[PDB]
Amino acid sequence: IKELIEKAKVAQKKLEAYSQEQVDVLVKALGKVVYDNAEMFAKEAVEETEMGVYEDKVAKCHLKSGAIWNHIKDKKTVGIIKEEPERALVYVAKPKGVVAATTPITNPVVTPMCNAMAAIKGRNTIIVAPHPKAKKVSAHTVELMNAELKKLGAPENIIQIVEAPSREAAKELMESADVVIATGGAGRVKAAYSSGRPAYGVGPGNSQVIVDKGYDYNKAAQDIITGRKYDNGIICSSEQSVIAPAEDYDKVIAAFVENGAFYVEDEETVEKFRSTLFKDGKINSKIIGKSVQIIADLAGVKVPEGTKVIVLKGKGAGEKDVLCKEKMCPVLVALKYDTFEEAVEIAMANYMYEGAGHTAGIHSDNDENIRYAGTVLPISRLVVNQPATTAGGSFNNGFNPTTTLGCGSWGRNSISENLTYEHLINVSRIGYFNKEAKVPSYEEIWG
Amino acid sequence: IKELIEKAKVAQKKLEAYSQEQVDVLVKALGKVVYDNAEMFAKEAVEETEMGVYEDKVAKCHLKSGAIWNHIKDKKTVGIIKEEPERALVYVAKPKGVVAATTPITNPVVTPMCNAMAAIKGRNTIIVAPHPKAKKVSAHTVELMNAELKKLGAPENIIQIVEAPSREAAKELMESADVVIATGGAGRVKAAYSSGRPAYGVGPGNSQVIVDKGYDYNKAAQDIITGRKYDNGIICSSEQSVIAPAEDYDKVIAAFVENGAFYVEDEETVEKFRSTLFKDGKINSKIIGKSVQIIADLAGVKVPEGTKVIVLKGKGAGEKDVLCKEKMCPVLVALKYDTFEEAVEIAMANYMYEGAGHTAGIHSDNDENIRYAGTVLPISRLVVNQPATTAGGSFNNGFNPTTTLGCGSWGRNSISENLTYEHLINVSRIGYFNKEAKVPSYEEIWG
Repeated sequence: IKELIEKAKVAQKKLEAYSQEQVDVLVKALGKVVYDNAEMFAKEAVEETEMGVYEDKVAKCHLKSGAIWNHIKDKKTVGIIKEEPERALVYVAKPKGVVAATTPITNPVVTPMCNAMAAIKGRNTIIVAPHPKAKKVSAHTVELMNAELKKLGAPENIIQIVEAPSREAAKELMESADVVIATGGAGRVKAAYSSGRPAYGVGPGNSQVIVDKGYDYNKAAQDIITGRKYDNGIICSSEQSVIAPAEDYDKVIAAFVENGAFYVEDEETVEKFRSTLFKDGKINSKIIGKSVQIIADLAGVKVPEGTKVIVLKGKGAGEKDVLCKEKMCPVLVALKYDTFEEAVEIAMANYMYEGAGHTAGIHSDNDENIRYAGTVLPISRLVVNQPATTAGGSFNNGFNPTTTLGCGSWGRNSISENLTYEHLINVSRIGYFNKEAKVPSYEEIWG
Repeated sequence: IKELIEKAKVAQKKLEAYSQEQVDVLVKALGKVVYDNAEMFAKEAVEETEMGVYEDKVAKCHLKSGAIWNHIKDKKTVGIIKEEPERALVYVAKPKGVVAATTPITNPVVTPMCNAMAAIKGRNTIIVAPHPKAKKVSAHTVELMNAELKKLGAPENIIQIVEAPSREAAKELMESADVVIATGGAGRVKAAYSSGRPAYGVGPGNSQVIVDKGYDYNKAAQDIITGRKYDNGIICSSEQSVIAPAEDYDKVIAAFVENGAFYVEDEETVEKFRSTLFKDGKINSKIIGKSVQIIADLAGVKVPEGTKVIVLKGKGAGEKDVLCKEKMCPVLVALKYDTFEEAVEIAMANYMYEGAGHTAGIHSDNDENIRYAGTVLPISRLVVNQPATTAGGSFNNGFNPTTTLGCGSWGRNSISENLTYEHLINVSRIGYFNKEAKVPSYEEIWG
């Protein structure tokens, strides 16, 4: 670990002499090699991690690589980046140093790519600590990235990976680095914020979805199903619930069935799924990232072939049903509401159960209802009229492309936004003297 | 501690219902009570902490309270605060929760005021843990602030203070709160970033000052002396060195003497001061925040009455002289340089010795030299043509008013900027669907 840190600081000092253009050449090639090898990385990730969908991981590598590069290709991250004469200020971008990045099992390819691109964009180095059950495919990602960096003449060891990620080695890695990124479970995030260094983490996901009255239920069903079933639902922003109005409940369910959902209303059968997804109040690890049919066979319930998601009628909001917790599988819980205010209250109770601070989804044409939900819900991202999995960035919304979605103070994170290059640089200020400025008097200040 | 945390959360939920106007009425009164009681607070702080200057602390309470309120009086921090239709984004400001603030001995009055104003501005509550040698005057500041809050009908216990700050109690306080502010020694800051919660801290100061060739050495001397002597030099941004050109060295020294400096060139006499300021490689606590005459008497060197600062010819740059470390007393170390590039290298070596990430000063008419020093020096603030103590805010510069000056990754802090209301709020995003947006093709992205 001490060797990795020193090799990283030697590389960071050489990388600090790079201009904006030389840094941008490295960052682009990092994302392009993930785009060009999307099919291989996806096949390896599905086999090693034993979760997800091959076709969705290919689209994940194609999307995440292009979306992140297209967003940061023109951003100024080296030296003087911004002038503000109205405040007599000049902004200077400076690297933070060595980045310690712990990557998850759900996104073992794009997360090392995303963190490395954002770190090197600001002239930083990075040491990747992969998830144990995904260390092979994450190392292969780092390998091919370093192969492209070598052909461009980059300083050696700007990206390194821990082949033997011992628990004490990760603790020492986060304490020795200058800034920490923790993308994974809450235990990994809490360790990042206990290392004595500035850290960036994530929180547990549990995307609550409200379908407002009068909205196109067919379009809402297509978006929710696309997000819930994506990569077998292991994305932290994936749809977890369907909070539908009681007066149009059967209409909303009919739209879900029309678009490939299997709806279950009987008390039993629903219990057959509930007892299979959750054992002792915690998610069953054997169904994490598994297909609909695997969950169906384990539950002992016949589910038609071609089904995309399973919708379960919930007993109640919050702790009245364990199905209201996060489900890393293509299963949704359905709940009824009378008023839109009660719909927000339902989503609020599920966030207090689990997932507060992350992402919500809403499908509505009432801008007053959309603004009211975003005002009171403890969330960092409200996704409107689109799949909730676009919270990490799409070419059709304004969220910054990323793989590390910070969840604010609710999720015990430093930021309540998507992780970008900007959180890995120190922005300094040159403050000139504004002799023309006037000092306000007592009346001007306290009047 | 558990009782304090729970009472703070109950108050925070009540304060969360406040509109922008109701919060602003509370924030303004918190600063006004420090302004209106400046003379009393300053007298108590000097007597209890046994450091600083009475008249300088009076001016500190007048400036800090008015400048902080004047900066945040019209800032939107509640609910929807910003529209950005070009990205189809709506920004929502939400509180972080309970703030745990540890306040220093150097600024025992303005720091509880500054942190409380920034926290309540964003509908947060705050628990103050004062420095043991300043707990009485810090508690009196909280008392009078709470007295003004009671008259305005504010919810009870939005500001609390620990009267018995145990070491384990301070640890539990930071771990239990939602966000931590640590303004003090590096030991307090390291504990803040070791609590498992998002933390905001400071780093050790050591403001290096470059006097550029051809500048008005008289004005440069007046500004540097003003900053070095303010509050007997306990401000973390106070001038620490005089990096002067060798070709005009005697001219610069004469300008300092003309404006009240006592310059010492005799190595034996410099050693009498050096052996008094530093004992075993560390600063002598008995001279921290003490006057020139107290330091002179302890050093056994006659210094004329009316002397404002002491200037000592240093043995060399960096570790070649302990006088290049942080000196919390009205004493400056003087160093020569040939080229401006060498002057920056000298300041660089002093920052690697101590103080990297904080503040620098420069007095120059050459904008290229100003921009070069800000581009390479490991600093968060470059103060140009004004006393370096204006780094924490001034009506003639663009630095945000504060008492907590973050030092970035160098000082092991989360931000390289002054602490404001904005670092204590979660900024969420409502992301609408931009159906009219175009998806770039492979050529558009990687071309």
